[PDB]
Amino acid sequence: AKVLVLYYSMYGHIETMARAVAEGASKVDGAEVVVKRVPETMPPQLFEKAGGKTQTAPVATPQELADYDAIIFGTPTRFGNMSGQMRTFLDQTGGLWASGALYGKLASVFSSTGTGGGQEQTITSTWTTLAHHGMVIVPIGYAAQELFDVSQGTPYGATTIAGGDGSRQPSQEELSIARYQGEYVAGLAVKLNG
Amino acid sequence: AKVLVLYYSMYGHIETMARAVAEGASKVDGAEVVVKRVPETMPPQLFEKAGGKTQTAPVATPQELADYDAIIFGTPTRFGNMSGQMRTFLDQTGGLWASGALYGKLASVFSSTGTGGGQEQTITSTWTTLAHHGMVIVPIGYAAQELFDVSQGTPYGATTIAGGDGSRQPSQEELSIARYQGEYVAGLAVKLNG
Amino acid sequence: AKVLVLYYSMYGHIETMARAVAEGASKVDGAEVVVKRVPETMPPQLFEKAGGKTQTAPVATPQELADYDAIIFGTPTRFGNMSGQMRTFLDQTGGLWASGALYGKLASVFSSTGTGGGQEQTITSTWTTLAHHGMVIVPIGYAGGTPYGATTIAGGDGSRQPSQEELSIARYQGEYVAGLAVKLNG
Amino acid sequence: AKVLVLYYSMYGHIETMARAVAEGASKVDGAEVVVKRVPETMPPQLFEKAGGKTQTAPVATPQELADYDAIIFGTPTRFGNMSGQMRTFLDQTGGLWASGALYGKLASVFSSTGTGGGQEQTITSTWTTLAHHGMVIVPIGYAGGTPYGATTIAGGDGSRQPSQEELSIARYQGEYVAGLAVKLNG
Ligand SMILES: Cc1cc2nc3c(=O)[nH]c(=O)nc-3n(C[C@H](O)[C@H](O)[C@H](O)COP(=O)(O)O)c2cc1C
Ligand SMILES: Cc1cc2nc3c(=O)[nH]c(=O)nc-3n(C[C@H](O)[C@H](O)[C@H](O)COP(=O)(O)O)c2cc1C
Ligand SMILES: Cc1cc2nc3c(=O)[nH]c(=O)nc-3n(C[C@H](O)[C@H](O)[C@H](O)COP(=O)(O)O)c2cc1C
Ligand SMILES: Cc1cc2nc3c(=O)[nH]c(=O)nc-3n(C[C@H](O)[C@H](O)[C@H](O)COP(=O)(O)O)c2cc1C
Ligand SMILES: O=C1C=CC(=O)C=C1
Ligand SMILES: O=C1C=CC(=O)C=C1
Ligand SMILES: O=C1C=CC(=O)C=C1
Ligand SMILES: O=C1C=CC(=O)C=C1
Repeated sequence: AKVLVLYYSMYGHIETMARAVAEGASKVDGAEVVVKRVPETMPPQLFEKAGGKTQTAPVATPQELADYDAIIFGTPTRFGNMSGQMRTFLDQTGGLWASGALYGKLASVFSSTGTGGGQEQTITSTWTTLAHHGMVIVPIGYAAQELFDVSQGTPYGATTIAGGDGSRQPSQEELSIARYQGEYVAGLAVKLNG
Repeated sequence: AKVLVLYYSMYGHIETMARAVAEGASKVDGAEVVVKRVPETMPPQLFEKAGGKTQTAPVATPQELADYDAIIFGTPTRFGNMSGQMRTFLDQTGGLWASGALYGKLASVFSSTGTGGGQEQTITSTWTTLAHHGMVIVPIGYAAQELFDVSQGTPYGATTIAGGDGSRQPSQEELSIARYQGEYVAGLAVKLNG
Repeated sequence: AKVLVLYYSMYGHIETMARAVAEGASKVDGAEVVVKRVPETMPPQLFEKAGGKTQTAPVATPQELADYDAIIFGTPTRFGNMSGQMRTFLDQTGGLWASGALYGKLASVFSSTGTGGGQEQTITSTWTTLAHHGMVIVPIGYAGGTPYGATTIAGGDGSRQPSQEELSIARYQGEYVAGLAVKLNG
Repeated sequence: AKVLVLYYSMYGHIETMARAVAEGASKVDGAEVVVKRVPETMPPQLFEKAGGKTQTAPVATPQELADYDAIIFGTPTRFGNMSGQMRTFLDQTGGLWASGALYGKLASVFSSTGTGGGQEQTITSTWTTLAHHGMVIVPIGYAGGTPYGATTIAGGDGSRQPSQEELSIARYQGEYVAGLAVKLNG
């Protein structure tokens, strides 16, 4: 089964989370995992002025989403919605919609916030779009503690706190939940698709 | 795989929908389908005064939800939320929550409204609760037309219009979508659980 | 202007928050504030088995909601929705709905939760209902903190009591809503 | 009171609705109404390839939103969210957010959709953002019809134009919001 971790990050928090999701997914024998980012929509001059972080991941096209059995979407919280960059990218999936290209495929979502507020709304409003595509939506609930690789309130998807100033980095507790999410979704993908 | 169609109905619209969901689910070889209702919370005197409809389905207990591989929830729209009866029943699932009893099981939702407004919100706010339980959420999207048994804008779950006066009954077009939802969810249940 | 603080509480957390909301609203000249609860739907036997804290505020009827200029609704988070008790109560407001009785009145929401998340969804899914009644919805913005409404964290075991800061935010919500009610209604 | 009707439209449906909203708002004595659009983010080449209807209303800056007493936001339904263009625009209001510039101002939302559903989710997920800014949210209630805000059905092929009834509801939304803006701000 093929698993895509598709993300947008301005300052690297979601990028670090994406790498954790991919790490967990890679634990599943038979899962082929790929990490890509959506295009930055800001001119590079403005992105650099704003202290945006450069990233090694390849840029996804909308059309290539059709190639995967599961897609795990990562976005920062922007006033309780997904980012404009992710929204703009998803608005380019009308062709896939019309052909049924994503119907029945697995989808799951992770996020990041400065100070917590809005994270739930970001995830559930992303689910809405995934449902228009007919995707099967995978929340994380509160999984059995022994399934997390770090011993230790986010049932919709993994999250991390960036701090009011953006300077906080994901903790190992937060990354462990992201790794669980990837492993769990990839396992489902293999169970459904081989 | 065992599939529960669990519903609340005051005037029979959701009951008719539930029967359609169950009919579709029953098409799947290997799916064992059962239909139950949540308890009425109104005293019978008031229910009868209000013109409520008597129903043959057995009354579910909260604990028995643990016995199923998939649960398809039906509720009328009450100001854009599930009914009080369904909410009250789900509030009795704390024990299941604590034990992980519903984690990873399939869930899907159908509804009914008088005049359309609120149906989307009813379904997505029901999804929230299912996600706290760790259930895998199955929207219906816009499925391939040849999969509906009646040739013919509801991607979250099947719906029906009861009319402002409650006198409209589900059309065959609406029931066909409910039947598709049951068949689709039961197929997934068998693919995951045998 | 008349302000109703209308709440459901099983273990007392929302009850404590409701008192704070009312205190804040009472700081506003011209605001007449009343605190009521929705009925418990559980038989007392089952409420007591569950370790409930018996509520003694006056019980509101669904119909009296029409008498207020602003209503501030309190509910615990129950798997990211309002409680069944609050939902059952609101399901009895169909008569008001039909008559337009709450149309244009102010509404605002506060909640309580354990440490599991869901509070944001509880508040926003409560807003949906208020909108069907045509109520004007008042979030708190950036005045487990959300801009949607005041919250308190009760702890996984329910033993935490609202913090000083959480009660201050609840007081602010009452004061702010009551002020808007007076600006609109005198 | 100053009322901004701020919209995004690709094929003209929200543009037509915005004109109606503005007409309604303009019926209110003391309301000063302005209609602006958010920038198109697509290069014109791609907008034209997609059959877009070139928009000519003045383009709003994110910062000028602070100048209004009420803002009525229009966006097409894009898989149950606002459009990427409206989202990109709102993502540029962080400077206002930090300064509290929109706090307490009135907000209301209208939308357009094909026949697929999602309009309710578009409106309510737009409300979330408005709440982060501390805006007071105005649904229309029972004054593809929703109590959340005016809508129009564009058809599966986009060829339907707003109906007379849909434009009447849009006018009502503008009139109602503008009236509340004048009651609050003169
Ligand atoms: C326009 C804008 C809106 C924001 N809205 C929120 C918010 O609603 N809640 C929050 O806690 N943080 C908010 N933030 C902080 C971002 O979520 C934070 O920068 C992001 O999670 C960092 O992830 P990244 O490094 O992957 O870009 C916002 C930031 C911006 C620029
Ligand atoms: C308290 C209450 C609230 C309602 N809210 C809505 C609503 O938000 N939207 C709507 O279109 N119909 C609404 N209705 C109509 C119900 O959805 C309708 O009675 C129901 O779908 C019938 O299903 P049933 O026969 O299975 O009970 C409401 C009815 C009641 C009693
Ligand atoms: C049925 C049920 C569901 C609950 N769901 C959640 C939840 O989704 N998230 C959460 O953090 N706490 C949850 N809780 C814990 C309650 O929110 C907490 O006990 C409640 O806020 C107490 O408020 P009260 O003392 O006013 O009743 C739940 C509790 C019950 C009984
Ligand atoms: C990316 C995209 C997603 C869409 N999603 C939906 C949808 O979820 N439901 C719907 O009924 N129509 C949907 N539509 C159709 C639009 O809502 C319709 O073309 C739009 O309302 C037109 O408004 P405008 O003319 O102002 O651009 C979508 C269109 C596009 C381009
Ligand atoms: O979903 C939840 C249920 C109960 C609780 O305490 C926390 C979260
Ligand atoms: O919001 C609504 C309430 C009741 C009804 O019948 C239709 C809509
Ligand atoms: O989800 C949808 C996408 C496009 C459209 O036209 C209708 C619905
Ligand atoms: O709503 C919010 C916006 C920005 C931020 O940094 C934190 C919260």
